[PDB]
Amino acid sequence: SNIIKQLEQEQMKQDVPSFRPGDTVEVKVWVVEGSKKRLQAFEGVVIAIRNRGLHSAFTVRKISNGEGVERVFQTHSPVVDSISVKRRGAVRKAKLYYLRERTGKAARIKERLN
RNA sequence: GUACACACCGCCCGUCACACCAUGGGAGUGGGUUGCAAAAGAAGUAGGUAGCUUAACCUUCGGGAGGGCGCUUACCACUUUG
Ligand SMILES: [K+]
Ligand SMILES: [K+]
Ligand SMILES: [K+]
Ligand SMILES: [K+]
Ligand SMILES: [Mg+2]
Ligand SMILES: [Mg+2]
Ligand SMILES: [Mg+2]
Ligand SMILES: [Mg+2]
Repeated sequence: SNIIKQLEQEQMKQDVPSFRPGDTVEVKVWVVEGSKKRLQAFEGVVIAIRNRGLHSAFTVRKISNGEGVERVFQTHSPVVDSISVKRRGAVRKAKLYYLRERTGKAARIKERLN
């Protein structure tokens, strides 16, 4: 497994911040429109994390312009320019799929004080 | 006696056929308004308060009081369902 380990290690990002399910994060991703390249933000609740080395991913949910949207980011992709935690959430579960059935007041997540 | 008056060779009724018009019913179906039973909860105001932060007052100079932010509850507009 050392050959593939070396291949994966040379590609991993070194500056991924720590975040947990239930946190609010802002993800800045590259967008190409013609010749221009710019950063677009996507901010929402982390509802799932897949810890898998170079194949790590995380899922962010938001309500956007009257519509719920989920994005599954590949953590080490160069498309993802940056990740930052905006608010720390207090949940028990690793996977918050129950939030898909909730809106407004029913979907609130308590802040994690630490 | 009369409903006749170009005066019984008068007057006149209804179905049927034709034309037009408005209207009742009608499998139902589309709008408007509205009742009831719920869902919902922006902003504001009021109550509470883990957490964060404080120009005037009081300090035994460490702080205290009080305030603010944030969070939370109540009321409620949009909106949704039957
Ligand atoms: K007479
Ligand atoms: K006739
Ligand atoms: K008719
Ligand atoms: K307050
Ligand atoms: Mg005759
Ligand atoms: Mg009719
Ligand atoms: Mg209510
Ligand atoms: Mg409110």
